[PDB]
Amino acid sequence: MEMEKEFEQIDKSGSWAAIYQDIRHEASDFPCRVAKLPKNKNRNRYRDVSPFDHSRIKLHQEDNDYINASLIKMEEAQRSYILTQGPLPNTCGHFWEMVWEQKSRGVVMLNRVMEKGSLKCAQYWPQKEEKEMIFEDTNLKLTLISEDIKSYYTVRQLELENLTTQETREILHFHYTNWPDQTAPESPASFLNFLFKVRESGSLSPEHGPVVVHCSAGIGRSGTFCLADTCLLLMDKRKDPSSVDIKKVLLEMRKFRMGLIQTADQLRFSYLAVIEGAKFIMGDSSVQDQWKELSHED
Ligand SMILES: [Mg+2]
Repeated sequence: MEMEKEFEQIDKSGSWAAIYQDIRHEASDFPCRVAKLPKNKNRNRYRDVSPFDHSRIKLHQEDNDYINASLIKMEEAQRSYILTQGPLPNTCGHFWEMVWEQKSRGVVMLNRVMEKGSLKCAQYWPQKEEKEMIFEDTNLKLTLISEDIKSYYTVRQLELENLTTQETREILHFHYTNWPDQTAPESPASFLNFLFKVRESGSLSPEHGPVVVHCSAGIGRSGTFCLADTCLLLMDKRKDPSSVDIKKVLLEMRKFRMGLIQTADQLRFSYLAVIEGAKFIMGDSSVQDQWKELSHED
């Protein structure tokens, strides 16, 4: 409600760049001494994007415990996410180890492997059923079980086997294929249709570990997805949208991972997605079918 009024005022004032910037000036600053250790240089995709020491995910095999990943633990919303960079050729083992050790059930991928003529993420999951991936270092096996390709996202069913214990888990892979970096999605509708497929799958249930979310750096598009979901869940818990302050939620998220939400436009989009998603949250069940038609999944 008041979230809507604020939105109209920022737009009628053009002050999104200012609003976004003072968010950056206010954002938490914590050390990342582990990420900056020389032995970990080749484990970071971007020199300037590192996990805080206090919230980083530790790998459990006791050689080197480092992976570029953060646990976003939203206390009030009672949802946790793991935000991580797109795996590098040499960290795909670590990535699936993290998935196993943290008991995650879903992976949300918000980037493509090639973006703007460069490799922004490694090909970390198998593309054909008959060629499984085995990660020798971490003792994990990854089979592609099935794949549902929609117009602007793809959902995949993967089998992850701990080759040590021979225990196997189903991992759901949710892959937004439509979303270039630094831009907002085309409409909130396709974005929300995707967020709500993730929600409906149970991958966000507290019975499982934290969902793993990544783009290339794991802050821009990944932060957009996480902020929208948490704001929606918050106003759902109170059934009082009036009381959700998106900026204060973003700044709480930024206590756990630097740089979440990378442009002013992504901030403005987050407002749009939450305002629109709240129509559903507050009892208009049929707006979800209405998002599905404007998404044009073919
Ligand atoms: Mg891009």
